[PDB]
Amino acid sequence: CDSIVVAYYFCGEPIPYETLVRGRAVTLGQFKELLTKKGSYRYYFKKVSDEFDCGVVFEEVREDEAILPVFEEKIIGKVEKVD
Ligand SMILES: [Hg+2]
Ligand SMILES: [Hg+2]
Repeated sequence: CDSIVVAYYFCGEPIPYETLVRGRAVTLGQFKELLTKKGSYRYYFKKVSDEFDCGVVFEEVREDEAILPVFEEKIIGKVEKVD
């Protein structure tokens, strides 16, 4: 009964998908469970980072056990297909 807002941009599509997810943290594996289609993707998430000239970078996450970065109180991902 406690939550973070997860939203991702999927394989190009410019309107993103948003949805509520339960529990103070989210991991890449939890995130991967939201995806509707199967296959091989790379996963990037918006994240603030002081060593880049305009603040943000999209961090790649590979391991399901990882905690996903948070940005402006949301989780924001780009999901990209390995062509
Ligand atoms: Hg609770
Ligand atoms: Hg796709």
